[PDB]
Amino acid sequence: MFEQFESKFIDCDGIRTHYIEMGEGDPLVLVHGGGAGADGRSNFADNFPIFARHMRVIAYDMVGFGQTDAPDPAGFAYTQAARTDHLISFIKALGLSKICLIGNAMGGTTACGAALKAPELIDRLVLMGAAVNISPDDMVANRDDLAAVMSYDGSEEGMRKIIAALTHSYQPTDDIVHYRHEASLRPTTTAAYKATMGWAKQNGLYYSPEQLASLTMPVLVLGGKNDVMVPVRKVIDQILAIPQAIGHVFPNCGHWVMIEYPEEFCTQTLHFFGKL
Amino acid sequence: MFEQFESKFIDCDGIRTHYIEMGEGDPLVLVHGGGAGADGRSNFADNFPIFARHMRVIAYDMVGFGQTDAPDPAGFAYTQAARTDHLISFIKALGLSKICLIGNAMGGTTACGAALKAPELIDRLVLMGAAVNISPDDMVANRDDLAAVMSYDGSEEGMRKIIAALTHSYQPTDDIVHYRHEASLRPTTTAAYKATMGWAKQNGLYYSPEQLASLTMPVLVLGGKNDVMVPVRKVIDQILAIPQAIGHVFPNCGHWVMIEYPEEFCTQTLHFFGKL
Ligand SMILES: O=C(O)C(=O)/C=C/[C@@H](F)C(=O)c1ccccc1F
Ligand SMILES: O=C(O)C(=O)/C=C/[C@@H](F)C(=O)c1ccccc1F
Ligand code: NA
Ligand code: NA
Repeated sequence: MFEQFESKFIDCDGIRTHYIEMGEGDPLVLVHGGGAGADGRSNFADNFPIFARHMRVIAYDMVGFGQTDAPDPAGFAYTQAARTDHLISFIKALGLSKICLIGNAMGGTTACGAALKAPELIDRLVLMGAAVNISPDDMVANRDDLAAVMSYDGSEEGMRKIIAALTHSYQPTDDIVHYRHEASLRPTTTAAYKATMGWAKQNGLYYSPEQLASLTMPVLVLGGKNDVMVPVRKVIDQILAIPQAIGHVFPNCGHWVMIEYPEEFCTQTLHFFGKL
Repeated sequence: MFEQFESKFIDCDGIRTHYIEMGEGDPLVLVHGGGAGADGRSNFADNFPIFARHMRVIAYDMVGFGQTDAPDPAGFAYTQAARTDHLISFIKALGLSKICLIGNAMGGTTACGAALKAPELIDRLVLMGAAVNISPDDMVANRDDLAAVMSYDGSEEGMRKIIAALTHSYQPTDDIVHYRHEASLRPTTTAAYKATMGWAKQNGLYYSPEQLASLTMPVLVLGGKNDVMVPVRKVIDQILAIPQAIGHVFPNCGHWVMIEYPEEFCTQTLHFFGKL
């Protein structure tokens, strides 16, 4: 699946990193979520052609996901810092500067991490249902709704349950479910995933109010009102914690704004990027 | 001032009502705020030409304001119900149906009132810094920041203070200040204004969470993050209280989104109206 895009690979400080790209013009990097079996292609396949009409759009796979290396967790710590450094390494490896950057959930954590740590690489930032203020205590309190993703049972029904959790009223195709299930079944990513999620569960996915206020570039914060992974009040706290942030909230919409309301997602981000 | 627009007048159940209009196509009615000297022309003069390119745009003056009748408060109660009924009467008098409707502050109260009471007239509703959940207690607690408007001293500096309160970083022209000061000085509107504001102060500008959830048509809720009259957390409560509502929050922006970020205000509303 997704063979309409040419898989490319590049070395990021020894992590061999998969990505796709389309279009031309200024760079836009998209960072996928951390649910089981997720990657750039599957997260952003519908948005890619819209974005490609205006920008050079790039989706990569995070360390531990997709077709990027998933180093053995016997010797590799799957921490948020590892993701953030991977993203930074990716951006430099492609020779990119002043990028537009969108991150979904754990991808939002990672996009926000890079914006904080390597601001000189990023002109504009979009956080979409970004896990940037989910503390360990929040992981405990929201445990029931987070279970589908964070303690994924490895099965096919489990993958349908993940997708029904991430969305308000979306029926995925049998093909998307199969694609993600198959991806999730591979031993190396099953292992990297348990490490990723075990860390997240005890350290949360979190920056402090002061860190969030320290962002130096324009920010757009997006959220589905019905999101159960990063609830709307957490997205609202992000809008208020980041002084320069624009906030947009989508009704009748779960975590996956970009799949549930693809056209609306691209219009708002493209508008914010100065392209419409 | 504002003579680029032809003043028109129409009778609304015995209240002679001033309005302007421009463009053609589907109707869009704009409802101004309730600050001293405000009216349709002065509130929406910059937005009018943008909107006119796509719709038939109409701004009227609320009972007690502008060049609409300001019936003697010895015999007229300046209640929110009176405003809401005036708006409904206006919409029917022009022979309009399925309108788009935008209300600012007390105009938001009035737009929301009409949407609740005469939903069959209104297809889409925009609340911009709308006073739709400001209780009497809220009037007391936010009294210091509300003083410029609600206990306006009648002077010219007072009018500059009103405008500096409504905005984050806006210098109005001497002409706009003069226009509003002059308007505010007339005895009949000075009197209607004190009645309007005295009522508001003790009854608030308020619908209940259940009333807000009862809206039957699409809603877009807008707010400036720095608004001091209807603070952003009150606008956020509106987004959450109204299930179908889209929320948009503007950074570096006071109460007057439509004057501070005119192009951005029209793009978001026009997009929501299905015109872009
Ligand atoms: O799997 C996806 O495509 C996706 O976007 C899921 C997001 C998500 F579940 C993830 O990033 C996450 C992990 C732990 C806690 C909260 C999350 F929101
Ligand atoms: O005067 C204006 O142009 C305007 O938009 C002001 C809004 C406003 F002050 C008003 O509607 C109001 C009255 C009482 C309490 C809060 C308000 F927000
Ligand atoms: Na669901
Ligand atoms: Na100000």
